[PDB]
Amino acid sequence: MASIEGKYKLEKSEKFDEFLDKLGVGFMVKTAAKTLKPTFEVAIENDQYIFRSLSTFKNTEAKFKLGEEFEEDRADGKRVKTVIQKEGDNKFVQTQFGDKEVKIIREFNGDEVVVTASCDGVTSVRTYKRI
Repeated sequence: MASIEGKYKLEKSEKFDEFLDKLGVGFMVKTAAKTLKPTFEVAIENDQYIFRSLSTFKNTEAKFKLGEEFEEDRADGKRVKTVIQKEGDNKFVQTQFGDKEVKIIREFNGDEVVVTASCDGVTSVRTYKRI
């Protein structure tokens, strides 16, 4: 809980059109990548993690434990695996069934977050602007 909470928006837009093939979205996030429409909020409460998604062609909040693993309907209307685990107290790693098994990594530098997506053979990199 080292102030790892906050609201953060897309601020790079590089290999998104390839990564979004695994995320499950289409043109609606490809056009959101020309701006900062896709955003997330991380709210680390002293019981559970609240993983607010404002990307995925659907803004919505999700609330779960650390290192949990389930498969339920979320985003635009897609049921895929979801497991979110904070590495140490600063890196965050998450896996979803997406199209087969994508792995996203997010590391809290302090003013921004480095994203590292990687699937079967599809890798992405975006810096998220935190505010």
